[PDB]
Amino acid sequence: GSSGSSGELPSVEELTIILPEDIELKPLGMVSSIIEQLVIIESMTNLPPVNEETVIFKSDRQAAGKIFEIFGPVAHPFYVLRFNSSDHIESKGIKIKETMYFA
Repeated sequence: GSSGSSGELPSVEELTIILPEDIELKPLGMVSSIIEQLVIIESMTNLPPVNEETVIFKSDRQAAGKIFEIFGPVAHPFYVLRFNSSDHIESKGIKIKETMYFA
């Protein structure tokens, strides 16, 4: 395939990536809160040095989205998820008390 266009969009690009059974999904944390549009995910521990560009995969091995923003301490920080709106989340199945993972 290929891609080459000159025109960005306001809404985030539905990040849909399925992870195979060869990757090890580690528990990044769990949805602690939700932003008007974005989602807040609280970490736990033993979290690797991942940057925003880092994509967060769901429990069903589905790229929920890339880190929209990170805040908090260095041991118990919180990662945010980008989403067009509340709905965008409901669909993904993300919600409070939901443990996420990364690749």
